[PDB]
Amino acid sequence: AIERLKRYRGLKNLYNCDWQVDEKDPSSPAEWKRLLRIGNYKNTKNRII
RNA sequence: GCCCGUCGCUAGUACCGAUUGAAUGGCUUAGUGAGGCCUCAGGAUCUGCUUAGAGAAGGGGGCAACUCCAUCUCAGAGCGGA
Repeated sequence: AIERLKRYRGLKNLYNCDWQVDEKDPSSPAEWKRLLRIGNYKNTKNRII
C-alpha cells in the first residue's frame, strides 16, 4: 500500500480543492513539456479564420 | 453619499463624420434634345388621256407609184394623277 499510493492527495471535497497543472510526476509524460499551452479556444478560432 | 470606483489587455455593443470612391432619388441652374404627329419643300420612280415622227397587216379609190381611214411598236410636245 505504500508504493502504489505516493502520488495521491488527501482532500475532502471535489469542489473545494486545489490542484496544479505543472506538478512533477513520473506518471506524467516526458513530452508534456513539448505541448502547446493554448489560452482561449474561441479567440484564436476566430483569429485563424 | 457608498462600492464595486481606477490601470492596461480578451472580444463584442452602440457612435460620429474631419473623411474619401462609386451609385440612387428629389428640388434647382444653364445647355443639348431622340421619336412620332401636323406642316413647308423635295421628286428615285411609275402611269392615264390629247397631239407630232418612223414602220407594218386590212379594206375603198389614182389603178402605176400614190392617197383615205382602220388595228399595233419606238421616240417628242403636253395636260396631268400617284
